[PDB]
Amino acid sequence: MSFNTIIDWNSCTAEQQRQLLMRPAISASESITRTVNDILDNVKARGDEALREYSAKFDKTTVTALKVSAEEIAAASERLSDELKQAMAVAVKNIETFHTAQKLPPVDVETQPGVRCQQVTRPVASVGLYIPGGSAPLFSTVLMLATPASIAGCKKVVLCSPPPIADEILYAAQLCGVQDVFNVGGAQAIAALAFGTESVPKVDKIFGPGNAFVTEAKRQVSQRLDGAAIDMPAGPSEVLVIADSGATPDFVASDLLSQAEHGPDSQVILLTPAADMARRVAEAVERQLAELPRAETARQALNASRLIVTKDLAQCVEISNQYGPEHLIIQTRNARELVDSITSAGSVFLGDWSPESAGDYASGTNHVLPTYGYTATCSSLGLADFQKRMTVQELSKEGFSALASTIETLAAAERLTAHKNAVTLRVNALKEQA
Amino acid sequence: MSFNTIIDWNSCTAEQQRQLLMRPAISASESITRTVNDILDNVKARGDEALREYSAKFDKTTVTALKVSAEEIAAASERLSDELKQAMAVAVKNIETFHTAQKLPPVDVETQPGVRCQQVTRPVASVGLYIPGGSAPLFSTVLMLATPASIAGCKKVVLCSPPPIADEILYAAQLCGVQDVFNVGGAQAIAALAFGTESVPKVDKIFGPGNAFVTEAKRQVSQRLDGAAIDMPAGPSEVLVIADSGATPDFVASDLLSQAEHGPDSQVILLTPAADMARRVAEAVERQLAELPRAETARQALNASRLIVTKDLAQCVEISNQYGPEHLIIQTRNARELVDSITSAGSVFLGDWSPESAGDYASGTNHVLPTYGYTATCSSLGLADFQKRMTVQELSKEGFSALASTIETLAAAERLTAHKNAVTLRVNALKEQA
Ligand SMILES: NC(=O)c1ccc[n+]([C@@H]2O[C@H](COP(=O)([O-])OP(=O)(O)OC[C@H]3O[C@@H](n4cnc5c(N)ncnc54)[C@H](O)[C@@H]3O)[C@@H](O)[C@H]2O)c1
Ligand SMILES: NC(=O)c1ccc[n+]([C@@H]2O[C@H](COP(=O)([O-])OP(=O)(O)OC[C@H]3O[C@@H](n4cnc5c(N)ncnc54)[C@H](O)[C@@H]3O)[C@@H](O)[C@H]2O)c1
Ligand SMILES: N[C@H](CO)Cc1c[nH]c[nH+]1
Ligand SMILES: [Zn+2]
Ligand SMILES: [Zn+2]
Repeated sequence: MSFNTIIDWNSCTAEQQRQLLMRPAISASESITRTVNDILDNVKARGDEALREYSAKFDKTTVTALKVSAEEIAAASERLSDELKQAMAVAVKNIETFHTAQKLPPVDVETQPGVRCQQVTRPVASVGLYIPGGSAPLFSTVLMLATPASIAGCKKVVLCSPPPIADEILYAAQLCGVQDVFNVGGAQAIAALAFGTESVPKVDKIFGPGNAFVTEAKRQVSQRLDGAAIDMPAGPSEVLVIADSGATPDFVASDLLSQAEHGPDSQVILLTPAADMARRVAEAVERQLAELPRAETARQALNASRLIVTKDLAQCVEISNQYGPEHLIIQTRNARELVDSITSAGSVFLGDWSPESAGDYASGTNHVLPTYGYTATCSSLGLADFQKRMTVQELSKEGFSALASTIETLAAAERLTAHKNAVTLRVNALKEQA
Repeated sequence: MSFNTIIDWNSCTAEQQRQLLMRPAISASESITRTVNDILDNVKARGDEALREYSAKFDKTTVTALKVSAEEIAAASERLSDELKQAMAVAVKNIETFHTAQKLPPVDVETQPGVRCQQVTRPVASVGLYIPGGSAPLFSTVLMLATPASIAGCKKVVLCSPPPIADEILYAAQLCGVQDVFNVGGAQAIAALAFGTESVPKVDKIFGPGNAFVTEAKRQVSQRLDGAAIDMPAGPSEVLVIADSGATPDFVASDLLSQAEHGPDSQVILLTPAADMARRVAEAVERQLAELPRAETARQALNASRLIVTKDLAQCVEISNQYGPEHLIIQTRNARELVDSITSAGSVFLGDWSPESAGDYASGTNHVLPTYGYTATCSSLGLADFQKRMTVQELSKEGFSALASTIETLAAAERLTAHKNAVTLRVNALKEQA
C-alpha cells in the first residue's frame, strides 16, 4: 500500500541529492505545437467562423452567440446560494485589500538640482482572462485575476471560458467587474484574445492557466508580434512543507494532499529534521488519502512526493531555497523568524493555522504563482503584472547646464557625435541668451 | 531627400497611417535561428572548449583565460583620463539615486483581524550582463545594467563582452561592482551565461542588447527549460518628438539625429501640428546630418523616419500612444501637462532642455527600454527587473476561525475535498482546545 516512503537526506549521495531537487522536464510534442499553430492561424484568418467550426466539432451544441448576455449572467446569479455569494464577497474583499496595498508610492527625485526624474505607472490597457471549464471549474481564479486588473485601472477586462460556462464563473466575473464573457475555450480562446475576432476583442495581455493546448497557445502568441503578452510561463504546481518536531502530522498531511489533488503532476515535498515526524506524516497522508472522494489523482501525484529527513532546520531552508517552491508552508515553532532566510518561493504560509487553502481562497494573497522553478526570477501575480513603469525627466536650464559637459564627455567617448551635438546646440543657445 | 517629405496625417487614409508608423522590418531568418540553436547546444555540451573554438572563427584574439584578470582591469583603468572617469562617476551617482528611489516600501496588512498578508522582495540571485564590443563600445550600458543589480543585492553579477574588451567597459564594470568579466561574445556568450561552463557561471537572468545572433540566443535560452530568463527584447533606438510652434527646429532635429546615428534600423518620428515646424525640422536635419561622422548610418535610419503634421496637439498624443515610442520628447509649452495623457512610452523627456542624450547618459533614468511598441505591456528596465515579489501570510487562531467557513464553502463549490478537509481538521482541533 506504500510506494516507497521516507528519504534520509544525508544518507543520499551527492548525485542523488541533486536529482532529488530537479523537476520533471516537459516533452515539446511537435504534434501539439503544430495543432495549436494551425488553430492560431485559422482563428486569426477566419474569426468567429473559425471558432464556431471548432465548437461544432466538440460541443455537440454549436455555440451561437459568442458573448454571454446580461440576462444569462443574471439567471446564473439567481441560481447560486447566498452562502456561496457571501463567501465570494469575503474573498474578493480580502484580495482587494492586499492588492490595493501594493500600489507603488510616487518616485520623484532631483538626482541633482534641476534634474527631475520620475517613475510613473500606467495600466495595461486591455487584458484577457482565461478560465478552464468543466462541471467544477476553479472559479476562484476569476477573483484572483479580475480583481487586480480592476485595481490597476485596466480599461477593458474580458474573459473566455469553454461553454457552457458554469454559473459560478459568470457570477465571479460580474462580481469583479468583468466587462464581457465569451463562450470559447482552449487554444482557440487564447487565439481569439490575442488576435481579436468579430466578437472577441484583441487584448494586450492574456492571463490564466490551462491544459497543454492552452499553455502551448499562450506560449505561441507571446512569441509573435501580432500576438499578445502573457502573465507567466507554466508548469506543474507544488507545495513544500517545512515541519519541526512540534508540527501536527495531520495538518502537514492535509496541506500535502490539498496540493496533490490538483493534478497528477503536482509535486509535494516535506522537509523535516525529525525522522519521527516524517513517518507520522507519511501515515497521515495514507489515512487521509483513503478518505478522498476521488483520490485517483492525488495518489498519482504522491508517487513523485518526497518526505525528506534532514539534519536540522537550517538544512531545510538551504534545500527549499535551492528548489524554490511555488508554495512554502512553514510549520515550525519559529516560523516567522525563518522568512528572512527564505530567498526563493512564490507564497509563504506561516504556522499551524495558515493552510494553503486559506491562501488559495480568501486570505487576500494571489494564488496565481510561479511554479516549475520560475520563482528563481518570476514573482507572484500581483498588481504590477497589470501595469507598467514609465520614466520621465525634465531638466531646467540650470540642471541641464550643470550636466552638459558630463554628457558631452560620455557621448564623445562612445564616438556618438550626434548625441554630443544635441547637447552642444543647447549650451550655445543658452550662452547666446545669457 | 526622402525624410524631407512632410506627411499631412489627415490627408492619409487610415490604411496609409498604420503603415507609416511601422518600424523597419525585423524578421530574424531561419538561417540565423538554426545557427544559434547549434551554438547553444554545442556550448551546453562542450563548454569552454566550444567557446574557444568560436573564439577563433567568429573572433581573432585566440582566447585562453576567459576571465579578465584583476591586473588587466587595473592597467585598463590607469589608461583612462580623469575627465572620463569623473563623467562616469556623475552618471553612476545619478543612476544610483534614481534607482534607489524605486525600492518598494513595506506591504504588510491585516486583510481582516488575525489575517496578516505581506509582500516582500528578494533579489534575483545571479545575473549575467552582455555588452556588445568594438573599438568604441557603448560602455554606458554597463552603468545602466550593473547599477540596479548592485542596489537590488544580486549575489552574483557577471559580464560578457567580445574580446578584446575596451578599457572603457573594464573600468565601468569595476566601478559598478561587477565581479567577473569574461572574454566571450555573441550567441556563445549568451549560451555560456544560460548553461554555464567551466569558466562562466550559469546565471538566473541575462540582460543586454546585441546583434541578431545575440538577440536570437537570448530569445532561445528564454524559451528553453535548460536556459535562463532574459530582461526583454532589445531593439534599435527610437525617438518620437512632439513639437508645438514654440519648439526650436535645431533642437528637434538634433534629438531625431542623436538616435538615427545608432544604426540603420533606428526610427525617429516628429509629430507637430504646424507644417512650418515640420519643414524647418527637415531642413535642420539635412544640414546637421552633413556634419556627422556617422552620416551614412543616420541617412539609412532616416529612410524609415517620419515628419508628420497633425491637426492639433491632442492628435500628437493620440498618435504617440498608438506607436508606443521607446523615447518620447515633448517639446511643447505645456509639456508637463501632457504627461498624464501619455499612456505608452518608455522614457519621456520634457521641455527644451531635456535632450534624450541626457537620459541616455547621466540624468539617472534607465536607457534600457522597450521598443517596437512593447511599451504597451513592458516597463522601462528598473530595479524591479533585478528582483521578485514574494507573498507571505500568517493567520492567527482567531483569523483562521473567522475565515474557515468561507474557505470551506469555496473549496466545496470547486469540489476540492482535500482543500476543504485541511480547514475542517484545523477547526476541529481548535474546538477541542477551546
Ligand atoms: N489555476 C490553477 O491553480 C490550477 C491547479 C491545477 C491544475 N490546473 C489545470 O487545469 C486544467 C484543466 O483544463 P481542461 O483541459 O479541463 O479545460 P480547458 O479549459 O483547458 O480546455 C477545454 C478546451 O480543450 C479543448 N480540447 C480538449 N481536448 C482537446 C484536444 N485533444 N485537442 C485540442 N483541444 C482539445 C476543448 O475542446 C476545450 O476548448 C488542467 O490542465 C490542470 O493542469 C490549474
Ligand atoms: N544598447 C543600445 O543602446 C543599442 C543602441 C543601438 C544599437 N544597438 C545594437 O548594437 C549591436 C552591435 O552588434 P555587433 O555585431 O557590433 O556586436 P555584438 O556584441 O552584438 O556581436 C558581436 C559578436 O557576434 C558574433 N558574430 C559576428 N558575426 C557573426 C556571424 N556571421 N555568425 C555568428 N555570430 C557572429 C561574434 O561572436 C561577435 O563577437 C547592433 O546590432 C545594434 O543594433 C544597441
Ligand atoms: N539611446 C540608447 C537606447 O536608450 C542608449 C544609448 C547608449 N549610448 C547612447 N545612447
Ligand atoms: Zn489549491
Ligand atoms: Zn542613444
